[PDB]
Amino acid sequence: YEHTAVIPNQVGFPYKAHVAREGYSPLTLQMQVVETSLEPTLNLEYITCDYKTKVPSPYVKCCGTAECRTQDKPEYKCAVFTGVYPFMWGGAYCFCDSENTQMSEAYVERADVCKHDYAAAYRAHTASLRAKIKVTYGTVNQTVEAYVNGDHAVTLAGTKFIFGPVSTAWTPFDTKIVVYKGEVYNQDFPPYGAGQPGRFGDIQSRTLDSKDLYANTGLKLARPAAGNIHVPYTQTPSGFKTWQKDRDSPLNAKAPFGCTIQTNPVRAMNCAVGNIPVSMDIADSAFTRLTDAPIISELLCTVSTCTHSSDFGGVAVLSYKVEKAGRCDVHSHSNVAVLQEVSIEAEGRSVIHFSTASAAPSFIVSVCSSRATCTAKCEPPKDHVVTYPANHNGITLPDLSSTAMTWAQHLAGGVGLLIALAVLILVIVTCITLR
Amino acid sequence: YEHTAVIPNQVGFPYKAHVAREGYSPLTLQMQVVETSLEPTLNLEYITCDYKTKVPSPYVKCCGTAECRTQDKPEYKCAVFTGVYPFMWGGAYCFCDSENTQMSEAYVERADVCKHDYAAAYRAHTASLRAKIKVTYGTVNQTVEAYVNGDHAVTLAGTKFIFGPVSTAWTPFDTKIVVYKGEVYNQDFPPYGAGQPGRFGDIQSRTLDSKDLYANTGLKLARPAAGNIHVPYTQTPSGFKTWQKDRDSPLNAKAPFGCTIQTNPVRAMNCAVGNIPVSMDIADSAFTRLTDAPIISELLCTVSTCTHSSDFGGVAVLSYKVEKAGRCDVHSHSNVAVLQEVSIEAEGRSVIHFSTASAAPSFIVSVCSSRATCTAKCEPPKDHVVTYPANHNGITLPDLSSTAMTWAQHLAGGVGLLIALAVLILVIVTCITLR
Repeated sequence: YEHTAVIPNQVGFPYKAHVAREGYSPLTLQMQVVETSLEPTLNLEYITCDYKTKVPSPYVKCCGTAECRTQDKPEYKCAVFTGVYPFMWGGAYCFCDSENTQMSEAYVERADVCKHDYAAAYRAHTASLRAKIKVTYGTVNQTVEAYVNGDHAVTLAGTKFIFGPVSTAWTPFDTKIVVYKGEVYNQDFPPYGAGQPGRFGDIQSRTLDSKDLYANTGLKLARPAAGNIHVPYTQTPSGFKTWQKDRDSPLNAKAPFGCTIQTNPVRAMNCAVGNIPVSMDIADSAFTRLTDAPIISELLCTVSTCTHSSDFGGVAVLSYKVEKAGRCDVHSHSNVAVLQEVSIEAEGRSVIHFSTASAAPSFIVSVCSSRATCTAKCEPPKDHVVTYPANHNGITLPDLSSTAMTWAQHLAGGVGLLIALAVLILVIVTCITLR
Repeated sequence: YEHTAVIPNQVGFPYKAHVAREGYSPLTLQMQVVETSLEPTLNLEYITCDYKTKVPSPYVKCCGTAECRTQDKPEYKCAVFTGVYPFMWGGAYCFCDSENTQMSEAYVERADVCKHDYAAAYRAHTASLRAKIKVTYGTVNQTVEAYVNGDHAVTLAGTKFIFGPVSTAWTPFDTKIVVYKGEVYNQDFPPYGAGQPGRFGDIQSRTLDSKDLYANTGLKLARPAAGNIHVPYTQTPSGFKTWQKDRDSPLNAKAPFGCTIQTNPVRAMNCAVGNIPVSMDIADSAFTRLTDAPIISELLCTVSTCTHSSDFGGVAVLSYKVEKAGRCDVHSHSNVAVLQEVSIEAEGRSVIHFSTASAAPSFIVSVCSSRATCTAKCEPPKDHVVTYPANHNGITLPDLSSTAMTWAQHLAGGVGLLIALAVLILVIVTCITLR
């Protein structure tokens, strides 16, 4: 026999549904989710890391001028300076005093710590999500992991579960994210090869091995001092290690629905929005036919205590005449109060717990195939802050017959009444004035 | 100097456009596409292949009953049969005649030819397309491959081409396709684990190595014969090799626009719909200034011959007084007739070819910066079937002054006229009747 239902996506919450086949005793299932991942799809676009310069050992030859040659490496700049007269440690270096010339070169490369430390960019797309559900009934506790796009079945002892696709598939990401060591950000990074100096994305590369760079930090070469040997050097300072101290607040603090992150693969867990549908193919060796089905009649329910509040703070007893021992099943057929236990015991009186966030509930309950009702009046608790949430639907609406709005029909009927003598005493002379 | 244009997406077709800068001579470019791919994005969901059964060697022990054990493998079924008395080759097997018992088991696994022969499912999404364009002008023949999403530049000798994104990005695919060996189909396959026996998708698996199956073919075990040794066996026949003889017509025969397929990666080629935009960054060393620009005046164009038809079947001559030799450029500034050659020669008379699918064209043509007109009357060809297509826009509209509708103004003016004596001869007495 096959069935369909919907369950709310919120961790640690009971929900329950039926089958009522024909002939046989009823059967009540409960469904409860324990985990909910989420996963987008990525494709890399570039990386960045810190860099380092090199100034390899400038060249002097005296009374003979120069010429330097070009060569392939990113951001190579050579220069040529006339009229230099150094003065090294031992004495004066060489004496062809007026006509001396000197060259200089330097370049930029990646540092030695890039293959442990980098900050990469990415791009997002449509995403899929998977859940873990604990389902119990009959004589069996089981749990099951499942994809949520509507194609993946799974086998319990004879039964098939396939899940509805989604309510809606929005995500707490937009199209461009950037990931650096255990938290994800939300930037808008420059495209490629257009990083102006100083800010983020100053050194690019695709997949992190080698051979290709991009570097525009504005190298210029300056004139050396009067009577020394060094190489001067001028540069706007680096762009990576000026980002990781004056940064932002991360995305682990402005996530919308409690949606927590941890990422060697990027995820978003326990994210609590919406409904997930479920459908059911149920086997046949998990019912009871009629032989051990007890017959129960003249059911009468009362109440003794209630609060609102946030847990199982409503108690009720039951009265019934038995004929045979066994085990029946219980349910309340309305959305205003959910019960606690999944199977009452046999002969005598027995109690049931329930919770309801309303002033005056009324519903109909049925331990086995006979039905009954019982209603109550309620009062608020004296507290303000709890540590554990939400064990009711959250519907606080008035009933059709309460102390509160039994006042309502008297006033509306009362105001409905006094026009009624007014309407006809108009008319009773309205005929006679056509004499 | 920068420029923008649009070109029609149809293989083997000429199109041409200008720049007219200032001061310099004009310049005419032509653009022509030779190939057009298309490519969607995929993600695998399951596969299927043929299967095979195994019946490993049933067990007898006599005057001692049985018990078989369960074990983990897909679709394992064991049985137990009482009162069997076999009779093997040599004589009677064993003699504990009344109390004998016998067991049987069998299972299902994948065959030996799955890693050369399978049929997988997939899913489609948004797609991107790339083209190959031959562009020529000046003194240069070149071709260039290019992405069509508006981000990818490309370098000729100094110039930059970037292409407009798309007209629209529909595809000849819907969201679920299934691929088997060189042609793609269009099915609607069951989700996962819900394949009822006999039809497609009877054995599933994700990525094709091992360890996980799904199999529901309805194995049952039957009673062995009276006095033999075999294992009976009953099964609805396989689902894969009942699909590949009674199949469908494939998608290589109902593709919409001539869109042909071949697929180790899935593609769709030469697919002829729509327009693709183009923009232009043009260098400066590919013009002529004025020094070798000849001066041409008193241009006069006539005509001698035309057909409609499907190729270059209109010829015209040109007359002009020269002052210096060289090479000028030609163009017709309307959408009713496209020319053939890209640069006329210098001094004398010269001819130009053109094509036009209309009864009586009129347009304005300009070998260099002076302009002229020439019109003609035409007649249909005597043929019905050609082997090569479409060398005109395809606009067959009437002109503003033809033999055909010079008849039109006389009738409309004639009917416009005879009301005009009627209107005033009304009025001329309409005053005098207010005497």
